[PDB]
Amino acid sequence: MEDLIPLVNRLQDAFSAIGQNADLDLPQIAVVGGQSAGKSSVLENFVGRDFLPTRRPLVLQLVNATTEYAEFLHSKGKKFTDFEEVRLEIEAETDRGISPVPINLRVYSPHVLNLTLVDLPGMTHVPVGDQPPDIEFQIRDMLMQFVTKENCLILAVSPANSDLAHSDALKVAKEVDPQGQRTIGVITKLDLMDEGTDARDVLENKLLPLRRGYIGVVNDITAALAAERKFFLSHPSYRHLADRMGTPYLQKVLNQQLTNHIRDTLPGLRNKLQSQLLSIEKEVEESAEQAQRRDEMLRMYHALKEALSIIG
Amino acid sequence: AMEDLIPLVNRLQDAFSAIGQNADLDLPQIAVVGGQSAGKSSVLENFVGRDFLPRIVTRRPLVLQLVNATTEYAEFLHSKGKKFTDFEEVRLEIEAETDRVTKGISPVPINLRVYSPHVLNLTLVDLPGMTHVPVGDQPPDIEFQIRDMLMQFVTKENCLILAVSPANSDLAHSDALKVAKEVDPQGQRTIGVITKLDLMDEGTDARDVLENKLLPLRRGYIGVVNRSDITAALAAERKFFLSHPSYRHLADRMGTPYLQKVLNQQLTNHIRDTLPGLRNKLQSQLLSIEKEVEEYQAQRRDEMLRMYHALKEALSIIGD
Ligand SMILES: [Cl-]
Ligand SMILES: [Cl-]
Ligand SMILES: [Zn+2]
Ligand SMILES: [Zn+2]
Ligand SMILES: [Zn+2]
Ligand SMILES: [Zn+2]
Repeated sequence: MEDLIPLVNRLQDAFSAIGQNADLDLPQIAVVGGQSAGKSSVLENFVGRDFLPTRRPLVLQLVNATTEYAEFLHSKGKKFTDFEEVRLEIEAETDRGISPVPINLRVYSPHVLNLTLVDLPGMTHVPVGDQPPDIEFQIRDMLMQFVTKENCLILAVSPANSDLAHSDALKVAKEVDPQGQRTIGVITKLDLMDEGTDARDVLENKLLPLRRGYIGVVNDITAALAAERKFFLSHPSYRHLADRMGTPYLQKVLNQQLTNHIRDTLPGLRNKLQSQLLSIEKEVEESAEQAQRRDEMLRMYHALKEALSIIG
Repeated sequence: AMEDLIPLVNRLQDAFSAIGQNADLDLPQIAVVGGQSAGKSSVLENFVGRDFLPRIVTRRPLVLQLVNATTEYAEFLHSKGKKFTDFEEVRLEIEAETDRVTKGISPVPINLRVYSPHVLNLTLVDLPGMTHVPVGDQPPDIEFQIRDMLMQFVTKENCLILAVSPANSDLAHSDALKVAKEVDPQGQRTIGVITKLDLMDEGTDARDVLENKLLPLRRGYIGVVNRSDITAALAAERKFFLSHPSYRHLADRMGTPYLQKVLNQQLTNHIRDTLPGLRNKLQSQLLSIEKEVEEYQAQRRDEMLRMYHALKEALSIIGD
């Protein structure tokens, strides 16, 4: 089943066309991190190009393919070769506070595996620029709409070179998933720890256990990936773990865990979407509010019908 | 701004430490506050030029009384006469004296005179590193025990707060600044130390913090680096600040020699300003405890008499 991740990408597109994602409990990986956790670099190392500026969710659909381009759902036909204009388009579509309405970005490339990640805004604490006083709360509350849903896997990104108790990602993950059953740990910045310290206890799954494990990473992609591989092979604390460390390994294990997760939950999703259809089918058998309520219901009907056709 | 003011307060600290007291007397002093991974120990050890702290390093306050001298040695108040030349035995004695009282936290100070050519005339009250999860055989409420004990010091108006934060994490995560913001929301008695400037991400810097723009403090922020042989470490730090393009213009108000100088100056000035106010408060405390003591559990009565005598001793040290 090379088609399972693509199948769910089509489900994501169907619901993103009507500005929906979080409420439908789709099987997906949400990427969670504090603003200084190194989340952006993890995603850019998967793509192998710099493309991030965020105030909305980015449904980043990496597709294995012979040809290399990017495609936004909201401008359906336009093929993107320049990832500098991909960055500009993310900013542009965002300006179209915080919103849970997803931006869907499909990247085709032979350097990527079949993998989809829902990147959520970095957690912050102090307002900067024209952000409101409660920006911390707005971001955290929007994150919660995604990560409270049972089919959401949490990619919890934490820096190695700070106390793990300070991790914004793990504070969120502990709240919604206290048993650590759907949280995958990413440990960044292992090259920027203090002299005579290491994160071996975390990376060996001993300090704060997660069922799905911890993967270490370090941030011209070919040179960057080469330097990462060389770091893990050279470092005496991480020599023995080296073949389950780094961004290629991380990308591989997420492909495997997402594929298996979609396999487990997609039949349950069909049932839940069917119950939603039966409920909304009863509802269908005028102010600006009342018209807007009718239009939203019809858009939802269309997305559900499109989605059920994808599942088959 | 007299050179005898820090020594005067050292005598006050010794008088009250002899009866197991410090925090409740509101002495003019610098409390050193930091999260367990903020680099607080390295800041103090780079002043001294020797490794001597545990490696919540400590479970009691350390009244570190630094004295400029030709030789390197230490003297504990509790162990009168005994000179410590081995700083490895200094680390052991801190731990040993801690276990003599305490596996939780106590506010009862350990007074340590450190003689070294690497130090200026300076006293610092080092408080336990803040932690969030108990490790080893530390009790379940260790986070609360540390934070509550810290508060007994830093809520007092004459306490200057030396807030140690790492540069290579979000400044909003600083345990030190969270504490300082609570007790000193206007930032009038908080001195910022920014550590680990050499371990930040590529293409980032802490210039906005170090220029006092991001989270303003009246008394300023000082950047340091531990690239550790103290002479070689200090040389490498000086070279870092001079070389780095974000910090070139600030270089002469950065680093450990500068930090040590500015703390000497700020403490001396602070002792001068508050000493008349301290006399009045200690006099009121004496008059109050004299009414309690006027008929001169037994151990509870002993503590009241000890405090009475310490106040008289302290007022005599301050004079007129
Ligand atoms: Cl974080
Ligand atoms: Cl901290
Ligand atoms: Zn944060
Ligand atoms: Zn339709
Ligand atoms: Zn902390
Ligand atoms: Zn009374």
